[PDB]
Amino acid sequence: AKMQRSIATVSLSGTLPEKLEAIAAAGFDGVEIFENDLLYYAGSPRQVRQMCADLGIAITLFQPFRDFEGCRRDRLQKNLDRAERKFDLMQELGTDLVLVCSNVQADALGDEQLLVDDLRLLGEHAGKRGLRIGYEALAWGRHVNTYQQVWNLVRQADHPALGVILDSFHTLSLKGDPSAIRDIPGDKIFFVQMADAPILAMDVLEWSRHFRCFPGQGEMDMAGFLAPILATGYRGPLSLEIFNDGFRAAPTRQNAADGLRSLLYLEEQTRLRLEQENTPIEPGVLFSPPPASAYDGVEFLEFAVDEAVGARLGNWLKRLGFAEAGKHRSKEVQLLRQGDINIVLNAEPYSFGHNFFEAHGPSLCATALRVKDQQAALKRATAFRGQPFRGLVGPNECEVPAVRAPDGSLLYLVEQGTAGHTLYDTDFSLDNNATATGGLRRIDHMALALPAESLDSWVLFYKSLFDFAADDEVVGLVKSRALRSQCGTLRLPLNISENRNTAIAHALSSYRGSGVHHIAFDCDDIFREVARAKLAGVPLLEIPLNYYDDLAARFDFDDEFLSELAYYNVLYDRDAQGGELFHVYTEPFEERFFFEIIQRKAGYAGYGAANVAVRLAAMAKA
Amino acid sequence: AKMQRSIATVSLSGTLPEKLEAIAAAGFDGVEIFENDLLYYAGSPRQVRQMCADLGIAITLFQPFRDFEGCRRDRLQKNLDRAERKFDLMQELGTDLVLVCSNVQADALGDEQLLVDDLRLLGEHAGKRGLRIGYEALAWGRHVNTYQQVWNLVRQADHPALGVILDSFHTLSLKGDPSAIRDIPGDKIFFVQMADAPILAMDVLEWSRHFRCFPGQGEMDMAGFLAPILATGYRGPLSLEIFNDGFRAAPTRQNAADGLRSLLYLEEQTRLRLEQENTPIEPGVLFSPPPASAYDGVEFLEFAVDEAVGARLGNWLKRLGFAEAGKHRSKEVQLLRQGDINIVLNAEPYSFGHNFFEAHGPSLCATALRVKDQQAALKRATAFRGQPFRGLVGPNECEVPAVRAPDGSLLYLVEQGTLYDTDFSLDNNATATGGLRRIDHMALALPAESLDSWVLFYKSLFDFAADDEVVLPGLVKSRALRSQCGTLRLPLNISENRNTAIAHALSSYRGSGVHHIAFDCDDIFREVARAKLAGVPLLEIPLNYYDDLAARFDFDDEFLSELAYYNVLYDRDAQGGELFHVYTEPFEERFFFEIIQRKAGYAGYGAANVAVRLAAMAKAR
Ligand SMILES: [Mg+2]
Ligand SMILES: [Mg+2]
Ligand SMILES: [Mg+2]
Ligand SMILES: [Mg+2]
Repeated sequence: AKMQRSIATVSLSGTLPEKLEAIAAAGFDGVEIFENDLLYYAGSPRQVRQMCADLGIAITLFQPFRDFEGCRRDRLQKNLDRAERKFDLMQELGTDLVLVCSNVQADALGDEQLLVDDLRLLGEHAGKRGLRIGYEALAWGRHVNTYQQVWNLVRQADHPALGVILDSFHTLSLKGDPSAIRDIPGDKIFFVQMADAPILAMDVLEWSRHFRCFPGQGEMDMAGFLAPILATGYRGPLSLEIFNDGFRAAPTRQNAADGLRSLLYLEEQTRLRLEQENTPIEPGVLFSPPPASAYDGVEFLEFAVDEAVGARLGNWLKRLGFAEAGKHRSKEVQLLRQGDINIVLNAEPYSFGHNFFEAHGPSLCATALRVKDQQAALKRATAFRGQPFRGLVGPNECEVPAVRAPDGSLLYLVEQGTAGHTLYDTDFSLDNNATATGGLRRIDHMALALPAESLDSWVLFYKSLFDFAADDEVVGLVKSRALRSQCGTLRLPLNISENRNTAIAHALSSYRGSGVHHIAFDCDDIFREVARAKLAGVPLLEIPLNYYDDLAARFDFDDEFLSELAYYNVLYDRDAQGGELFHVYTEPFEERFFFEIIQRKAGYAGYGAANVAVRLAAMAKA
Repeated sequence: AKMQRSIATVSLSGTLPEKLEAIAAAGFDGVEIFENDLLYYAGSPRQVRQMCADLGIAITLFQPFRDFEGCRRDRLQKNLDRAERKFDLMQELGTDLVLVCSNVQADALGDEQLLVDDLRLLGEHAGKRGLRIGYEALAWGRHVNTYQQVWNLVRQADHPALGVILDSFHTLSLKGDPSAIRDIPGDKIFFVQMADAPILAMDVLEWSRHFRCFPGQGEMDMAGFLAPILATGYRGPLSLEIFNDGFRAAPTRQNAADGLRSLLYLEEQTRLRLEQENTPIEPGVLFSPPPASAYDGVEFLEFAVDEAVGARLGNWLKRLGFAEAGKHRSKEVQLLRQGDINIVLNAEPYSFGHNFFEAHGPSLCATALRVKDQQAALKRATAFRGQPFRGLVGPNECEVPAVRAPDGSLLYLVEQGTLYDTDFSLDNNATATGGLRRIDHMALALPAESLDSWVLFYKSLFDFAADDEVVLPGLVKSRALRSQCGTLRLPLNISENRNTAIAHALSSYRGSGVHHIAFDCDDIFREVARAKLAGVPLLEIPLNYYDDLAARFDFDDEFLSELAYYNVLYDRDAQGGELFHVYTEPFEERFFFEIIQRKAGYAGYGAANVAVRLAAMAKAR
């Protein structure tokens, strides 16, 4: 049996009924009622209980209860009166567990034995009424700020109605070691809150307030936190606590769906962690979906265009060395080919592509991925509740299965590969006299520009459905995020698109939304490709002289070599282990995506992010 | 009764069932089914019909149908077969109207009589099936891009199953005159789509694709477009068409609620426009909520703090001239006063204020408004489906009614009369040490994706008006709202998203909330002198700012050297009106304060000085 999956209402926006319906619709079993949400709900606490019963979700926790233990003695009775009022509220809600977070007042008492007495006294009051106290350490607690101190006090208090509540952010934000959790009896842990976050050198209170996200969307080791918990035997609720609102307008349903998806992904990654530490868990507890299929890069890119822009984009691609490999037999679809790169120009009207073109302009409407096990990829995407389309169904006009990406675009699952004959020999009339005119060989990486508010959802989408991994770089902007398939054949850097309201505020007139940021092709000889591309009319960028003067003062290489780089407008980067990067950029194709040609030498593995400022300055002069 | 209120599914994000449920829950009567939404919906068209029947909403339109009239002749039959396939779909959906938008193909023919014949033939095919064709001009149509051309072709075709569809964006983006709609027979208009937008000097196709918003959230004259429509007698569906988007966000149910709210507000403004043009409408058609109460500025500001931060904030306000007017009788709440400015520092734990402090830090958790008619404000806010709280109910710990702001902060509706004579223990001896006389304006820093919702919130519930400023630089247009008589003024800024603080290496990210609070005075030079001696951290402005003012404006005196010596910032309108204002440093990395002097009727905010303020604040770090 799976654990009771819950989520705190503070993790969503909207009215309390809207949150509860979204939580149930996403497949959660339980919900933490955040007290402030009750305060704004016009109905009664018992009406909340009725809503949860009607929706089939349990109220697994009421929270929070602040600053109890160690407050001044002449207010102790007043704090107990407040506890009794919360007890009254919980019995109308139909829940039996309340979270008590450690005291934050500056004048709070810190004597260990006094805290033991206060916590046991609260446990006695809760136990008398048939309720339970879960004690949580805030990372900024005045006297108690770690789970170790919580267990120390809970153990000494020794009351069955008083237990430990664990919060992954409060422990991992202080770089706490979760290993000692295994020494806590499983039945003394009452509740587990999972919360991920980026690692920031920030005040932990503000860090917790604004940057909590779902497991897998940050850079904390979630599985390494849950693994010691499950080793204790604990099988209680597994929950999520993010602090959103009241700013501003967070999609309730998609946030709830992402939350459940993140718990499914957390369970699998936690299960794998236990298997690798030779302490596996009994089957049937942790989500165990099909492993992701292996990948062999991109099968083809599908662009949504009309006949005018599609011909213009096709011209760009022959100047970049692509051959016209042939036209679709019945549709207005052109195939272009170079090396292992296949690009499909879809100009067929009244179709999935045509809608995408009208909705976004010239854009990438689909990507076919080379997968070794097509059915494994499809079943895993379905297990993580992506939307599949069997072939020739809905927007999927291919015969292989497709997975819907968070926007409208599709991901085709193409299994190699026949030989007589492929996917192209069947639907296209291939000109067996094409041959490309350049030496671009494969798609090395492809960057997306995404809205800031949707990027974490895309990150979780690729991490869970396709088992991608983080691939970030620290270099103004220091950090640029990217994802990567396990074996590196697929690489997906992710940039932040400009909002519409800033395009209005700065009175622009050139605003294109989100979509492909750029597509990068590799080659053997950067100079041979630049020469052919520049002469064929590709609008490659002009790099100022001061850039190459700077390379002279820093790298110290052959003088005859650097003057060639300056003449060929080639940009340069070098790692610490002698690997080198040679890459050039084109201007944006009609104010959207641009192209990149790279040469990787002696194991260079980065993206040349050090040259982004130089690229932006070059594109600026237009 | 009311017209049939609809919204196109393309205006929302989510699955088709989620969209339809949100549309029904928001109170719409109908929905336009965008065909692409059907393509991604795993169920059948009749299941869509069943969902809408279960939810109590009608399918008022199917759309779109592209590039029919004037295409080359060997695709006419193929285009009719495509129309017949759509006819099959609409009958399974249970709708009888399809939108046909004007041709955009480059090789489309524009011969007038041939277009009439094509549209007449399509109308005959629709008429045979008992269905209707609604012809819409796209602003970028190859041959037909105006409603005038549409009506000309529809009139000549002269078929009862072929009518006109009007789209406010397609007309107003071309600056078209909507009055000639009054001459169109009401029964020949089949559908009306309302869409607002900012006026931007850009390609209309991309302008329509990315910047459509709900009526009142943009800059177009929505009521001036609907008024001629209703003059024809048209009482058909009134709908919304904005284009969202693909790339996530957009809360489906809040967007649907905002959409309905925008139609209600549009109906009231259109009613008033027709009443002002001596062409009133029969009662019961257009939304008629209580008119907004008149305002008399801010009664008090309520800040959410703890005792440590609250004392430091009290010190800031004391140095700015505020007197400690007294403490609450039972709670940890301090009252501070200067002129007609009341500031409440709420440090009471285990309360609405305490929850707000833990969620946001030091922040403004509520604003009390001076309203002449308290019940009129409350009934209007409820009529536009805001969330009211009676006193001592929920988060409202005052005894006057409160309206919930989108972020959870409260707006108290205070009728003039004693408010602090009941819960505070007033120090009769207070007396301020300023100076400052009233709150002139309050800027909010809001998320980019939530600002349009806030604009509609204040425009509709409280009848605020647009009050924007256009400067010349980066920043060009600064958004602001304003009460009808100007006693309440609300500039709106865009706060930084958290993922940009992540993308850099930031360590102080503080999010949304109050941007700054501005107090006015008589004598800017006196206040600056008084404030500097009391310790207010006023900004020092570099000389190059005043060298620039020398080249921009001509000065009497002596005078510009005096502005520089007191670090006063300056602006001048075209009517001799002048602004004198200074800024403090931010209070603990959030809001800052502003002292202003308005002289010859200056009405702006001094937006020309934003770059100078930001540069000065950055140097101070
Ligand atoms: Mg917690
Ligand atoms: Mg790149
Ligand atoms: Mg339209
Ligand atoms: Mg101001």
